[PDB]
Amino acid sequence: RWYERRKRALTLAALPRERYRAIFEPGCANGELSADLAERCDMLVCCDTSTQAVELARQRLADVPHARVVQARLPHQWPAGQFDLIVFSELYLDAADLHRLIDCALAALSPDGQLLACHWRPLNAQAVHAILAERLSMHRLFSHHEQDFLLDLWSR
Repeated sequence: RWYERRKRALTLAALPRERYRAIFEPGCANGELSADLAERCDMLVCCDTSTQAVELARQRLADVPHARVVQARLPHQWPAGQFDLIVFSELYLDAADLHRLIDCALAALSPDGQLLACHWRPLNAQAVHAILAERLSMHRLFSHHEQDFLLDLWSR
């Protein structure tokens, strides 16, 4: 598990700011990252379609009273809120779907919001990050692309 452990150590260290008001992830499946983000913000929220991931996140995130877990039928159906950090980690299914997430991301970002993107690579992870690069029109502050995974931070 060394590799997975390093990808997380690297992900959390990639963040410029020590703490964040509101963090949000369009996914609850990445359970240990969520744990670790929790200790870096005043408010964590994760939203997922799958009811299994939601139920799990609900447990993993019990002794963490400032986290909140939401379920939605559609991936472009986000909760209310304005977030200064949005995190993208689980490879959706083609360019249009991804554009819609970025759209929701753009609406919800605080005037100084950052966006963190991190994917293993088995549309692939390389196109995911290229599409991000091209659509967000934000400064790329951090960037590490290796054979196993890609990692990027955008800011304003």
